[PDB]
Amino acid sequence: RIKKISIEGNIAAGKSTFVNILKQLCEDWEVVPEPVARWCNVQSTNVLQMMYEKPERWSFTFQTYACLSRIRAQLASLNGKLKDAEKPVLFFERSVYSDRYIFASNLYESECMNETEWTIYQDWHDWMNNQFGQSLELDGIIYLQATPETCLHRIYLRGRNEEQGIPLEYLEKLHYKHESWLLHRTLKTNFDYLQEVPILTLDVNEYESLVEKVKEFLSTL
Amino acid sequence: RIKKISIEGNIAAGKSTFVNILKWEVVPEPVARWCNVQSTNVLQMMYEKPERWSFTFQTYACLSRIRAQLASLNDAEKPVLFFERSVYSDRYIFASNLYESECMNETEWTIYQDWHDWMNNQFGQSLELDGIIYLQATPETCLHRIYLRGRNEEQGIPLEYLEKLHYKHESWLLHRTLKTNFDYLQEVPILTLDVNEYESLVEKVKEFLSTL
Ligand SMILES: Nc1ccn([C@H]2C[C@H](O)[C@@H](CO)O2)c(=O)n1
Ligand SMILES: Nc1ccn([C@H]2C[C@H](O)[C@@H](CO)O2)c(=O)n1
Ligand SMILES: [Ca+2]
Repeated sequence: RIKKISIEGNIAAGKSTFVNILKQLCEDWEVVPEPVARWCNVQSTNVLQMMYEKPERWSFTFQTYACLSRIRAQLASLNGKLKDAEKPVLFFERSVYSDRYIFASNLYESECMNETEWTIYQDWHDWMNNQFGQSLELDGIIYLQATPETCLHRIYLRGRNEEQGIPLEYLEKLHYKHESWLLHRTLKTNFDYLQEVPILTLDVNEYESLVEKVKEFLSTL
Repeated sequence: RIKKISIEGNIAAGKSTFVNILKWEVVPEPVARWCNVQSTNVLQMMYEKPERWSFTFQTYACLSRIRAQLASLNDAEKPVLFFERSVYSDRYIFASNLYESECMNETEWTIYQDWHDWMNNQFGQSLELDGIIYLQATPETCLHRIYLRGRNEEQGIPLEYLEKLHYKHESWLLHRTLKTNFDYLQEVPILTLDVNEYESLVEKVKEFLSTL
């Protein structure tokens, strides 16, 4: 009944800035940003910061928390307003896929998670979506493509204290998973429907010609 | 439509030996999957370095428990299902104690509870207990039964540990002074049996299930 699109992209690619521009267009368009605020406020502690400072200790914990929260937030917004509008479209800021096959996954491929952790993570992640996740099936994906050099430079522009330590080699590994997943679509997941899902890739390396393609996309959905 | 009872007790109190005599179906603790996570023992990992894997182990432990019990009761005349420990003992006894022992920081403990609460706010209402059987035993006895069972990981557990777990048990099942976030439990019947020392227990049990 409700068209669900996911906005994907590397760190600082411009996910949010795009999300916001979208909101101001159709009153039937709502958006669900990442609970990033909670991640940074867990009883006066920053679990996001805790992971960047000692990844091989809090990666598991942070990725568990991050996905759990995301499912809650999104499950919440699809049972809210817009649940009456003629053309109900909901934009998600990143999904439970990017969370597992990009960020989490990369952490494991960097020894920042042992076999025990990674095993548990996937076991957990699979179950979570096998229940209250089918309602979160995506109908499309918007890919915000940008060079890892641009993301690195945009990290300073946003000036988030925790992210200021991120090396290029890191954004480079995340950037590859992105390409390999939504560009060449060679990356495979356990959720087969995604193979049939439409991907709109936009070059955001450099403000209305994007709105253009977007509409043509949502219509062909 | 199905009576759900939970068998509670300290480590090595005799939970399983009692569960078997009872067998009415039973849902054993997922101890198996706990010791086998891709050729690794996450249970062993916790006892060896508690302040590093307590969180991870407790998250996994409860998740698995909910799964096992959920598919369990998912059709006879007198349907009774016995649970080997519950999601309560998991959070208000074991996990809880680990946090009261610095084996979990504020970050972990906060996340745990947040998670635990959500988990049962969904597919947990079907797991509401109708009663609880308390297997009471002295910490000294549990310690001695640890050797009798001879589980490699548990052989390092000191008395002070068992004693703590023991008090959380008494506080929660005998004294009824440990409040939780699941109020119905305050109305739930508790059958306490002294298992410190094999058919007189079956006796009380039946009288219990009838008064349910
Ligand atoms: N699954 C996720 C989601 C987000 N982040 C991080 C990257 C950014 O620093 C911040 C913003 O999304 O969160 C992460 O490591 N893993
Ligand atoms: N939430 C739980 C449940 C059980 N155990 C331990 C105690 C025993 O050593 C073994 C069997 O229950 O697992 C634990 O540490 N935490
Ligand atoms: Ca703060």
